[PDB]
Amino acid sequence: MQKSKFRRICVFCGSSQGKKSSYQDAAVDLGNELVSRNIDLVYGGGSIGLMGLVSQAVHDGGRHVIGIIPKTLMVGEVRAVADMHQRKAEMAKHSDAFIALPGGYGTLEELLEVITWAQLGIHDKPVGLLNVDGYYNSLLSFIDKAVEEGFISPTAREIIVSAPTAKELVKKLEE
Amino acid sequence: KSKFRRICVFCGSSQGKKSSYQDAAVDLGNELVSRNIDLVYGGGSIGLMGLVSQAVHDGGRHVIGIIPKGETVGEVRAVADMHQRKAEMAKHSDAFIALPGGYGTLEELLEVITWAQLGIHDKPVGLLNVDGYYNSLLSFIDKAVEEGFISPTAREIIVSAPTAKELVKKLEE
Ligand SMILES: [Mg+2]
Repeated sequence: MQKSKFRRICVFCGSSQGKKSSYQDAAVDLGNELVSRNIDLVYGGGSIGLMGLVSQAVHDGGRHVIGIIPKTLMVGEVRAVADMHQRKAEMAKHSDAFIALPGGYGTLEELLEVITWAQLGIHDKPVGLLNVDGYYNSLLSFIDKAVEEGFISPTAREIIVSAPTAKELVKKLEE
Repeated sequence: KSKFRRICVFCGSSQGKKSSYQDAAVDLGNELVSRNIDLVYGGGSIGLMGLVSQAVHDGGRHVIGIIPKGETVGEVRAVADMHQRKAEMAKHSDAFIALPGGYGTLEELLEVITWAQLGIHDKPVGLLNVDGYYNSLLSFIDKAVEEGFISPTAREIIVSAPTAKELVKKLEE
């Protein structure tokens, strides 16, 4: 009955699978959730870890997947671009919102960049965390500390949309 | 003598609510000066960024502020966008320190960490963890390690200490 306001969502996520099967479930559920909403996927190009799970899910479901990789390291369209900065820029340019699954330093750096850009008014695209089994709880508490100490405004804290499942998170992103 | 010619300091463009964070910014500024280290920073004169760069300049060391596109002390470098800015800050620096800050400080810190993890540089990366300000962030990285997303080896990229003196001491390594 309602049309999603997103054509494409950019998903940042671990190149590792993680220790808990809940992580892998969440990556598949996110893929299936995008498919159910007629949203295509933009991602950083893995076939391994959670990156491989969300992309394969979206592909299997019949939607299009765009993976964007630096031209050095070599389902769906593969785009190889000059460098890591051009990769992030292209991922951002072609997406209408951003979702982070659990992941390591790389996922976190990508997520913090798009949040900062929203804070600076560079873009207005929704940014959400798929907070499976409280993976991001200490990150969220760190942001609370930053709000309490006056380094982040209560409004800028609200840039991060968070939910424990894909269905809930995508609902919150539509707004 | 320091092994570092320049340290890049990431820090809040806000001054924060606690006097301890502002005194840490000054103390770090004075630490760099005392060890003959020059400063690279994100530019401007506001927040902790203003406090560290003023202390370094006033102490007679060189300051380079790298900005995209208040006033910047020392040498000002204006670059095309925020990607070039972070690239330039990393290229021209020998170690990195994050004071307390918000999203911008975190964004910059995490990219430096990722680049070290990817083998792009091996410059020391330090957190000036004033009054446990970064405790929750460190708990998150530990969770990431426990759940298999960051190796115990890559967790060691992050050096932490509660004061400027102790931190620069650990970075010298
Ligand atoms: Mg090293």
